[PDB]
Amino acid sequence: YQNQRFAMEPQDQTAVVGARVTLPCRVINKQGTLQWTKDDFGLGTSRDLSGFERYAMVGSDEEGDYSLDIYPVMLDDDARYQCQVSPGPEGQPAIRSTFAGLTVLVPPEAPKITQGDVIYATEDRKVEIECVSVGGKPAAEITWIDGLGNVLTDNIEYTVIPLPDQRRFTAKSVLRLTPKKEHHNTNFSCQAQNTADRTYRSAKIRVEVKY
Amino acid sequence: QNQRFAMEPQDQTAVVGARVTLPCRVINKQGTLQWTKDDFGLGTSRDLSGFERYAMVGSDEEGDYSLDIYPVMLDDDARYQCQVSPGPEGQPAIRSTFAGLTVLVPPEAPKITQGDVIYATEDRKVEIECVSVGGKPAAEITWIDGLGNVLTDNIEYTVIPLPDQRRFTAKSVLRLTPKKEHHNTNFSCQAQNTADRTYRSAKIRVEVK
Ligand code: NA
Ligand code: NA
Repeated sequence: YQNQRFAMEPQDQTAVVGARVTLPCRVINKQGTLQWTKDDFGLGTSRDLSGFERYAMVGSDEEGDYSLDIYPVMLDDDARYQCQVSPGPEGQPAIRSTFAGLTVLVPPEAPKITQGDVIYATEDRKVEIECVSVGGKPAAEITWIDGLGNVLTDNIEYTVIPLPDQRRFTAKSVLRLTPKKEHHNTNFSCQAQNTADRTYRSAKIRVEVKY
Repeated sequence: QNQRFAMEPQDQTAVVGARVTLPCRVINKQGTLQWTKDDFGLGTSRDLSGFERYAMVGSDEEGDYSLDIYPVMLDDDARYQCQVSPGPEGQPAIRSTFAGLTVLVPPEAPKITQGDVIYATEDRKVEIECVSVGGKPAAEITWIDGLGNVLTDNIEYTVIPLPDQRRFTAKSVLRLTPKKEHHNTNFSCQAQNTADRTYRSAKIRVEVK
């Protein structure tokens, strides 16, 4: 009845690198010691959380509020969190909150076309144009457009390559082009965007054609 | 220079009421040390308030923060890890290997369900049941005749989990065909689990008609 219990428990959240994120935890009739774990690692029991320079427990003691405040968010924060309270002095039972997953989003590097600024093609001599978006979490989507902003979906092969950290991804989109004679000095552009991006980013290449 | 372990805790087995100590020693300790029990943080002060039977023993000088438990209870059966947080200069955290503590529980005294005596009739098939309640693990049960011979035939040994899904009740049934010779003879069961210091016995006398 009077045993310590949660008024609020953390829920899954998603946040971009550099952002602030606060995982809620509030206790009614708090009796034991409160602590957050991160992937089952105890973060510590004092509000300043020494050892973790970007973490602190904020809120007032009177309200039982020990929310885990993270700023700035970094990729290393992508993990499972839990709010815990140890048993009370009279044996009031320990309590453990719902686990809360923090998903951290990472904007990719600027998209780049491997072939550079200009490609010198020959009519009917098939050629590859590769757009690359390095290190996004999640992988960036890539759209191709022609000289007039018409989206292409033909002759395009999109692939994803995980980075060694197994969290970030490099996205690649290959446009296989059969250079028509009219294609001379036309442009092709790729547009890359992941869910961390505020809008898409673009790269462009000019195509020259002989014959 | 990284903080690292000099000693990590290993799996141990202990009987309820015993003292058990899980080693953890740190070299170049920079961060704060803490134990977890089934991923619950036990606290970062040596007296571990909130856990009346736990404390971290050893000297700071030796980097020793072994988890001391006394008296051991069934609730201690769990997986433990020794953790040290990042240091002031960014020395990375360390986590020990996990150590499982297996707690053993002696069963209650064995009992024969038919009790003190069986008044039987010749060739009228009868069953004698020995029961050992509440052992972790389940007690093994051996049947012996009046001469002290282990009976290995006509025996059904079963194990039933208890409500807490940790302790077990062991039962062993001996199928007997009453014979004139079996008059006023004795049957004993001997029950023992790994927690027991020795076996415990119950005895039944059988009369034939
Ligand atoms: Na901190
Ligand atoms: Na304690």
